[PDB]
Amino acid sequence: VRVQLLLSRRPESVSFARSVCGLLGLGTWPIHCSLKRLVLSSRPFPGASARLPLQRPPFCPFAALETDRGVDLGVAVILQSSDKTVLLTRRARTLSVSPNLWVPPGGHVELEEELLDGGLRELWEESGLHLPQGQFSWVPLGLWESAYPPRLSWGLPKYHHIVLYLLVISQESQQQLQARIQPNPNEVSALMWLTPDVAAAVAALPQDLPSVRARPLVLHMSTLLRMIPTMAEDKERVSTGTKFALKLWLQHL
Ligand code: EMC
Ligand code: EMC
Repeated sequence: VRVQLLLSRRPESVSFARSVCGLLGLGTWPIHCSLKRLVLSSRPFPGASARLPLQRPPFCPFAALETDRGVDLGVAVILQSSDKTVLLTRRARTLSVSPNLWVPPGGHVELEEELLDGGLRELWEESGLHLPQGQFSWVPLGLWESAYPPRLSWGLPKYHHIVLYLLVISQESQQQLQARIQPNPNEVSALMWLTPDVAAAVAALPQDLPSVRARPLVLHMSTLLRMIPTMAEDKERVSTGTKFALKLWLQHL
């Protein structure tokens, strides 16, 4: 699944090297979009279902520079409990493409699947939370242009995504939710729940509560506030897009 821009009134694919953010404008708002092709435009259009914030990290490789590939599309899910807490997942210790990142569960949008289905699935592929009909609302939060490797300091970029974060707001408690959680060891090595105050801190109490059966873990604010390096390194920290997402979640509240 790819990404197109309505700069005129007739859409076009984006060339990979180009900053989507730049073509539409560190951030731009509101951005009108439809996922059905993700379509983006600074201007409204007949198809569009949401007006969203689009941001890039200050270290974006494409904004710096201003081709057998294109601009992929990812989805990631911010799952809020009845208790106003959100789930994060540390990516599996078992390596390859961004290991030990705390990120919300997410990944490639499939091909022909709707957005909520990509989220709700990716949630399930990682946490094994299946959400029962009528026991959750959802709202799209925003759009985040990213790369692997993250920035010029780590290499020229291979991957180029637009990530759409969803907020899935459950009517169930964290107790009730954590109960029926059954993660996949191969995809995630740790799960945690964030309060607003901890999220507020991460986005902008010295320790928060398993690693993976289920060994308990004390994650230290130090870790959760760790910033991104210049020189590559796979150290346990919270990704820059997740920070954008969590900021957005707080705006929502
Ligand atoms: C020039 C605003 Hg991404
Ligand atoms: C499907 C919300 Hg751009």
